[PDB]
Amino acid sequence: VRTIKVFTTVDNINLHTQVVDMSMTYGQQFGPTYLDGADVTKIKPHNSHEGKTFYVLPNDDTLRVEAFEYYHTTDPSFLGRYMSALNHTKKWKYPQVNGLTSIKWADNNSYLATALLTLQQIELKFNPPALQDAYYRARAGEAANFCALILAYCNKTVGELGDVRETMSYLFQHANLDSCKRVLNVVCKTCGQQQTTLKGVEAVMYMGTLSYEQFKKGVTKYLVQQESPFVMMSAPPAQYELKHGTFTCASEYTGNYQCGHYKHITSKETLYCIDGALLTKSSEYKGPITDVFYKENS
Amino acid sequence: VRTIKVFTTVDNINLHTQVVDMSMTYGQQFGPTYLDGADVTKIKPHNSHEGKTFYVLPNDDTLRVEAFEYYHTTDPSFLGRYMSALNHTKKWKYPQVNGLTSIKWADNNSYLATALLTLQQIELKFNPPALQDAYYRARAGEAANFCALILAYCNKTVGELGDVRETMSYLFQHANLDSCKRVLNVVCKTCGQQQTTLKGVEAVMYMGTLSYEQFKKGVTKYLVQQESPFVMMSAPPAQYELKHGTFTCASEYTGNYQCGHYKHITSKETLYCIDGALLTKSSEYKGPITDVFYKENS
Ligand SMILES: COc1ccc2cc(C(=O)[C@@H]3CCCN([C@H]4CC[C@@H](O)CC4)C3)ccc2c1
Ligand SMILES: COc1ccc2cc(C(=O)[C@@H]3CCCN([C@H]4CC[C@@H](O)CC4)C3)ccc2c1
Repeated sequence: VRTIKVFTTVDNINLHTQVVDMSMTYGQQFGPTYLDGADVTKIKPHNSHEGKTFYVLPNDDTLRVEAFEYYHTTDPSFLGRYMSALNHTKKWKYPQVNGLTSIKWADNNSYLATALLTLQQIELKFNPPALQDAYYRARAGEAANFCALILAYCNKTVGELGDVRETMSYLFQHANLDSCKRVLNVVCKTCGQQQTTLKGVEAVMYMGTLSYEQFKKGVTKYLVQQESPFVMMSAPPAQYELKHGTFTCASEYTGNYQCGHYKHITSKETLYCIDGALLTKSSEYKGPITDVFYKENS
Repeated sequence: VRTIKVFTTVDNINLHTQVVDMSMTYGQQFGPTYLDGADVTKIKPHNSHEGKTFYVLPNDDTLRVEAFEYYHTTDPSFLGRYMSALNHTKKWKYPQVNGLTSIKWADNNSYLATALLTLQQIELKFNPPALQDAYYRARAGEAANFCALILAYCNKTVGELGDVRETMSYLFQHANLDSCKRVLNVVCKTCGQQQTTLKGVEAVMYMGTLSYEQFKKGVTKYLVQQESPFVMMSAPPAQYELKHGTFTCASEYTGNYQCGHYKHITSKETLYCIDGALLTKSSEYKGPITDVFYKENS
């Protein structure tokens, strides 16, 4: 009986040594098996597979615990959807653009490139170790796992159209925003003291206007106390002037012929428009903006 | 050496038999130890303690795993805060009022009674087993643990003033609302098709008005497609007429002397105003309403 040693894993942190019978498929021995995202369930071992790490589905208590502790989800379909995405995202290109990891355009991924760029400019602490680890790898230039995890957590497949605001919201809901707070106080003559507090993810998002100065003025009448590391403001795409120095970064969305495309604008010493692998610098920017992000440097 | 057998646990699901030396405190043998919420760290075992279950802090891998799988949090202070709350909430009274578990007023708990009543009228699937288990016990009449867990998860202590909308929002963020959706479509002449989708917890909450008829008929102008088992609408407390049959339940908030009080109104065959252990039935209701809940029967 000819054999090789491989490692199995659900988290790529805890590796489990296995002896594989080379006359049987990976599926016959482990169940559904993946090598760097590729489904090798129906493949018989190759000699080249010696010592390599394979993902398997958590089919026992030990692996179930390891997966829950790493991904913070009990969804049994998660690993398969993550591997399916990773088989694609590992083939994308991740150029450094203006100091930031971006994504060369492929598979309708402009929304993911724009989200990835934004995530590198705001301070976020992810709760699942899987996102924290892959996020730091992405900041360092290797973003394939992060992008595939974003897709899996958001229940989106490679090639499916996506929305930056939605993606950021769902990621914020997997982050520690416990200290973030927005207090609304009613301005009235006879109603007394009326106050409500948004804590956590609700405090870092607002829909209806792009302008933080407009939001800060209130919208019946409210005084706003905003306390968070950042805020995401969103509105329907409309022509909007981004003035250098008045924001951190922003999402542009064009919808010509109902085929939409995102670009990312960031405010450094001047305005930079990052469009996947492309970079364009300008002093002023007017375009159909739909998200603006603001940062409190503290 | 005289001893007794007790069970230790972090989840009250997995019980671990221990032999206790009656000459040492529970703290010397287990660390921080609790009996039905009571801190017995400094108490020596009693003969009456034989065969009883004590909570301990998760101080080894086995207990850490059991606690994370049951509570879905890594906060080391959680168990201690849960036990402190439970030592109080176990002493509260939980009368059945019109088929619903309420709470007799104590320790400024009107917001918790109002939340508990609301939670029994909307269908919610909690992610942490600790909340799902305690919710079904609460529905059956034994709500002390559910109330203590709510306090622990919301980082509130017994006696601290609280907000129903906030409490419901934080609980919604621990529930499976993945299928919930609110689609907003812009009403315009020249802007084309503009649509954004709120998925999950954002879809089940709205702030600014109490009326669902107003919210749906415009919200510049938007067409709303609402798809969720329930929706919570909130606004500053204001005099508001609750019409029988047009809502499921509602939160009234009076602000007397800046120490406020909640009541719960539910629409059954007539209007029921549940004020802890107190009940008043009426055909009409006008009061300072701040939350209204609507349900999608299917
Ligand atoms: C009341 O406040 C807001 C806020 C944002 C709004 C956005 C829009 C949009 O039209 C966004 C623009 C970005 C791209 N998405 C698409 C990406 C592809 C696919 O995922 C469908 C959605 C559409 C409309 C109204 C908004 C209202
Ligand atoms: C823009 O949309 C909304 C929505 C809700 C609002 C509520 C209020 C209130 O005044 C709520 C009323 C309920 C009780 N809380 C208190 C409970 C005790 C303690 O937790 C402090 C808060 C205050 C004000 C404005 C609102 C605006």
